[PDB]
Amino acid sequence: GAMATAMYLEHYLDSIENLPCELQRNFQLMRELDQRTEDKKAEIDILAAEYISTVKTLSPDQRVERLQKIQNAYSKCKEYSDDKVQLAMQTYEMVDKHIRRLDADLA
Amino acid sequence: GAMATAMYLEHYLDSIENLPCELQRNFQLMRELDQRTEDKKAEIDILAAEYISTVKTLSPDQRVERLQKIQNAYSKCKEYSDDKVQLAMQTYEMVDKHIRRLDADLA
Repeated sequence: GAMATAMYLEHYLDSIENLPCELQRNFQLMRELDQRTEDKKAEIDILAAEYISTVKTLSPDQRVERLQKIQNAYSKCKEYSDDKVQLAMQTYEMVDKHIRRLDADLA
Repeated sequence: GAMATAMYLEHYLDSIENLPCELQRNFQLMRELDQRTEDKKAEIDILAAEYISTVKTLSPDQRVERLQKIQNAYSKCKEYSDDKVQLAMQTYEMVDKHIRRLDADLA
């Protein structure tokens, strides 16, 4: 999990350049994936606000068109959030499988 | 008003994973139709750009062939845009009825 991952990163301070590539990639991917999510959450807040401020003057066709953008964003945001959970699992399993070799078996 | 709009829009967005199939169909038809439109808009942008960059070297007959090809895309793009408006108005009625059931059960 997260404690083990922290202890793992904190142990590789001695050779951060020699930290596994598979992990360097998964940590960089989660950072990116979180930025995409927060950007979608923000887009959703803006789109929602904009809908609320103008809904009286929007015709049925143009309300639906605005609702597509928010739906599409709201689903892509859920898609990222779900992808983050599955990636965070794999990474914690990758770390626990690493520790079992490094520290439990002792190489 | 605005509070109610925010309320109905949340309830709506918290029900995207499970909408009536009539809506799932119509939103996917719009996703398709929108993709055709954006593809035409892009084709039009390219054809227009191409015309502008080469018009000096094009003969009158060639200039017309290029412009005629732009009219065909520009009209097909309008044809899609018009179909989207009709499909969206039909979907607003679906969205409205769904929200009414949704909120009636939640109440």
